[PDB]
Amino acid sequence: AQGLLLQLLDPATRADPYPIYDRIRRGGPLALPEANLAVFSSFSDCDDVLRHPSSCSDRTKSTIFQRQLAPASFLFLDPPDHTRLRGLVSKAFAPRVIKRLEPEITALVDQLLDAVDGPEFNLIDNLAYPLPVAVICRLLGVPIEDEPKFSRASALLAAALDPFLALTGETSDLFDEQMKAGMWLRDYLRALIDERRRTPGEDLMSGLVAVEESGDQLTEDEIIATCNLLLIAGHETTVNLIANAALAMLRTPGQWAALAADGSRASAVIEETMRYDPPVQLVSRYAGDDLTIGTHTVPKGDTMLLLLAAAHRDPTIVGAPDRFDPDRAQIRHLGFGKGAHFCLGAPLARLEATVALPALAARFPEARLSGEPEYKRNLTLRGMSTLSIAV
Ligand code: HEM
Ligand SMILES: CCCCCCCCCCCC
Ligand SMILES: [K+]
Ligand code: NA
Repeated sequence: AQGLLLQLLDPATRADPYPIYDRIRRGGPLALPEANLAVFSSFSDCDDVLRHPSSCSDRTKSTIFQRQLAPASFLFLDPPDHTRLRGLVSKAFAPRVIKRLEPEITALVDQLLDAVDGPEFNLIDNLAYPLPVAVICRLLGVPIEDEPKFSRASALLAAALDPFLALTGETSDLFDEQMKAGMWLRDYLRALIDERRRTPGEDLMSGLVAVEESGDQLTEDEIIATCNLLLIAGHETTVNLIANAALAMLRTPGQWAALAADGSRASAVIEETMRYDPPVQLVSRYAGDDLTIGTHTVPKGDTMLLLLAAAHRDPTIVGAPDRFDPDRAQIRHLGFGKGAHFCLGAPLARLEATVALPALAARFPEARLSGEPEYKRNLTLRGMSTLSIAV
């Protein structure tokens, strides 16, 4: 029960957490009020929490956080601040604006594929990781030559999304390092923001400074928090959509060959990967008031963990849920969330993967998995450090 949750955090289960997720879902919703916790795993319950007007994303409303104690980016804020801050960047991430990036993405993918040397290569280092990094750095106005340092700080803050406090009552062993990385990143971005008051940029950071300096809609601290969020999302997400999709195709009869032969399968491959092997495995909410999900009540202040990975494999929603099937009639997932905090990066992530995947398959139609992949320790933003492909 609580043993199953700790098995999820155990690194030994990272390569295949799905038996555990499925077992938890079969058992039903987990009400653990003595741990100030509730764990939802059905599609219905996760959907309901994401939409519930009393579900909060601000940690200040959390009993666990208030006890641990004894601005955050808008991912972790509620209205009105969430509404205002998301509103300020949503146009920048709209499909119409993101579509303009297709030539840059295509040139990057081609360059990266050109540089691949056989007979074996790590998809992570050679493609899945560097593509999204180049794009987000350009978008935000962060110099690509500073990437070595972003990468390490970014990796640490991605890891910080693991629900150690909720599941174990203690902070991560990485806590001190993560605070240091957070401070470094804020200071770093502050300096980039300050130079944009002197030299005109053509990037999102500059656009945000223009608004901040014109009125009361935005503070410098908020620009820092927003850009930090965007930079990290750009480093720590799409990489896993690409790599998880590659892995699922390599493991599933005919799938790599089918995409190599027909790039139009890319969209279905991507959405079925979001369902079957989600880059973001779980999200957290806090009950802003006593609330009901299905027949279960969650006390005000308790953490609600939503195991999206389990929800995507709910047999009441999808047939053969544990099969990777890009040809299935209905692909339904919550891999980009739902409602107020729905992923702002979804058009960009989709575009990045839509260009990358069919190009990869077409370039190496005879590709096979070489050995078994190695996983990072991360639970929430779960991904491979090594995915070896023999060409
Ligand atoms: C496949 C890649 C991605 C996945 C799977 C993913 C997943 C998610 C999920 C599940 C959420 C909702 C979290 C919640 O409800 O608490 C979210 C929110 C968010 N995502 Fe993504 N994301 C991806 C790529 C990106 C990219 C590339 C960016 C931009 C660089 C981005 C920017 C954001 C932002 C700003 C939010 C917060 C939205 C809000 O709070 O209003 N994402 N994402
Ligand atoms: C500051 C960390 C932001 C990285 C999150 C990227 C978007 C994915 C949402 C994950 C929510 C648990
Ligand atoms: K201001
Ligand atoms: Na908006």
